[PDB]
Amino acid sequence: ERLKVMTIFGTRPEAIKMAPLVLELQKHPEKIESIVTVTAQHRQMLDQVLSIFGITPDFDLNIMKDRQTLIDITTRGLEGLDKVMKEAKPDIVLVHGDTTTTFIASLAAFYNQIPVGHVEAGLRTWDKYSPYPEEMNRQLTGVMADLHFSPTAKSATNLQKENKDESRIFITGNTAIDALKTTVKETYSHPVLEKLGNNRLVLMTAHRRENLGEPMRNMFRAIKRLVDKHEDVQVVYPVHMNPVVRETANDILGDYGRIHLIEPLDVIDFHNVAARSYLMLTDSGGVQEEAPSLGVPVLVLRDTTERPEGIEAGTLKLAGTDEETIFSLADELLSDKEAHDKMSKASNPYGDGRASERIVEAILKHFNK
Amino acid sequence: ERLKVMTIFGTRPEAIKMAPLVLELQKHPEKIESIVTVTAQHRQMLDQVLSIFGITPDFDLNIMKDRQTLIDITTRGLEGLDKVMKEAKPDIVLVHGDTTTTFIASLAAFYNQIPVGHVEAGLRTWDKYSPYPEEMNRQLTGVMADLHFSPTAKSATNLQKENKDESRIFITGNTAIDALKTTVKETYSHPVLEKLGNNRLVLMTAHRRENLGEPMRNMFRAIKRLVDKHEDVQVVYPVHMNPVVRETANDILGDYGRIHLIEPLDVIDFHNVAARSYLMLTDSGGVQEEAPSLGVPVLVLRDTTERPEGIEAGTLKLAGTDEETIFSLADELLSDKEAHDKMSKASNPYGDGRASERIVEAILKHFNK
Ligand SMILES: CNS(=O)(=O)c1cnn(-c2ccccc2)c1C
Ligand SMILES: CNS(=O)(=O)c1cnn(-c2ccccc2)c1C
Repeated sequence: ERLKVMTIFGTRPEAIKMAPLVLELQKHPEKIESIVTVTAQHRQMLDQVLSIFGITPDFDLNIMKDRQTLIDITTRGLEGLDKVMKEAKPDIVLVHGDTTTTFIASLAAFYNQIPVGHVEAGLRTWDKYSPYPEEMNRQLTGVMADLHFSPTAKSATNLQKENKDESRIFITGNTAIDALKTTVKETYSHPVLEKLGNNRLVLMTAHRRENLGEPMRNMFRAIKRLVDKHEDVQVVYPVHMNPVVRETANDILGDYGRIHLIEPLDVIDFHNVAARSYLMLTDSGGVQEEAPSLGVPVLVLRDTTERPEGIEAGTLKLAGTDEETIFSLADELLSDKEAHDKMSKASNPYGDGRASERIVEAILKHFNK
Repeated sequence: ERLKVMTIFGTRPEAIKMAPLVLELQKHPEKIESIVTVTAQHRQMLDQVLSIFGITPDFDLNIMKDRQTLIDITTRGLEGLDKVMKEAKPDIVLVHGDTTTTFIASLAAFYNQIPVGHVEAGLRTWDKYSPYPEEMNRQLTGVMADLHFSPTAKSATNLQKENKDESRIFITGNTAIDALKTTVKETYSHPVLEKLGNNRLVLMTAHRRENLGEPMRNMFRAIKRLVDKHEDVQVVYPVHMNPVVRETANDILGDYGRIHLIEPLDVIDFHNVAARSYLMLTDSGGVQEEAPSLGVPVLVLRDTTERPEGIEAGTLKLAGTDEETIFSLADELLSDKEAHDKMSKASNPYGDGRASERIVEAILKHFNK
């Protein structure tokens, strides 16, 4: 008699994070009945991802979060998920991250005396109101969880500090990394990629509120100096621009066709483009965790990092927001094939692409299957 | 402009445990606006206890429990508690113990950024299905609470180990002890006491489910021998009759006129009868923590205890479930005034009647009032 594992997809960014885990569950059809519940409001991108991974949802709930109060989401989500669990009778419910839906998915499981496995567990701020409600959500979910799937030792330590049972805490790595063997296809085309030759690609992303104004100008001025010094380098900046910010770009960069400002990429095209990049400049937390597993050095357009383990492993370097520092560090890595290759080969500490395997193994052990 | 302090009374037993806190809040009318919110379905006795304490609720919600599901109580409760907290806008909400109402009151407060003071905090079995849902409710309430008022070091230590802010963890004692200053009258009449006259009362309490079978039969054989060896003793067992008991009773206890099986007592009657008791035989945690403040030696009808502090202080002794140890220990206390008086004058480690004082002092300091 098969172990019934229900996986919740509660938000769009969970598609990439939970689809690899479902794919791994679907590799044990003899021991495991994989049941997929989607509750996310926005479906186009998620549905795109589930299809790439050959996943068909067993339950679709519409839980609205457009101008909706926590109270309404909490009560209507609790009802909705409780019904799904009374019907499908899972042996375990797997929930991701710090969302209100993960909290109520766990509470509904508890209210049916069904075990919960918490994917991406142990992130702590220790500030109940920052973020709000996310910190409290991950604590609430933490007390209800039977199994904790921590992406890093620090997250596992946080959970140990709360006197959680060590035998129920697993350092798995980050499941998003696991997606890459599915999403990244050797036979992949993009306009931006055609324009690039055997030319070295610098992929740059900045979307942080704090990088508006001078920091963007410093970035653009640094990029100008880089493409002038390195003639075999093209730069890709997928962002959407205000006209006046466009004029600023054009004024600094000119129109010499080796810097491509393009519209923001979907996750799939991003993965595939990042995978063919020589260097990355980012202010994104997630790129810091993911892009190194593609063998891409990551320079972080910030003064401080919330990813200390990437720094330590040498997968990441801080570039700050000063023109000089951004130019200095990018130039080092584009000049010295040795120092690029080094960061390119450093092991990603946020995982090795087997987080889903470790989660499934931990579940089978726990249930004596 | 006064600190607005909302105390929640979600159930009839909480009445006794929270009324003294309210009395204490009402002694600071310059600094504190005491708001009392009652959410229980059954109010008769709650109102009785409220009346004795001189407390008038400000808010009355009817959260129906009888034949209601966890989900229904959870959604309706959360809606009604949110509404009342937007209506009153208190600076802090006080909640007791491990009820579902405490949990949802804490969530409603969190969803309005209102601080939670958790009365009777830190009790742990670490088994999420025993008791269900009480263990998880107090764990859930615990992550959401700003101030924790633990009856004992043991419960305070459980919170410390969960990495709670030591500055928010207070060992206050048990507020139920506080209640006795008010509920126990110098003079009191009740059938039990009329029929007692100048006889020594042994007062027995036993849950019927956990003492079902050989235990109760053993307690019956033992109390029978007690009255056989002591002509001046009456045994009173408040129990909800069922021809099971009747047959068990009449079979062992007989009709010699000094063992009375009576209908369960309301808390005020109980306190006032226990306050006139020579000895208590009990399996009640509350009786273990409260009765000793009345100077009553307490024998615990259990082979195992989760209240070791009372054992060590000398206010409690483990009597077991077997006839011979129950008899032997009660017989002793009835046959040796010294042994009785020793247990009777032993200091109650669960509190000194000033728990409410300590709770209010903590609130005031926390708000720098
Ligand atoms: C939406 N703009 S974009 O084209 O720069 C893009 C697409 N996916 N990502 C991304 C990939 C992994 C982790 C976090 C984020 C970015 C930064
Ligand atoms: C319901 N049966 S009864 O009459 O023996 C009774 C009344 N109040 N109590 C009681 C008193 C304090 C703490 C806990 C429980 C009992 C055990």
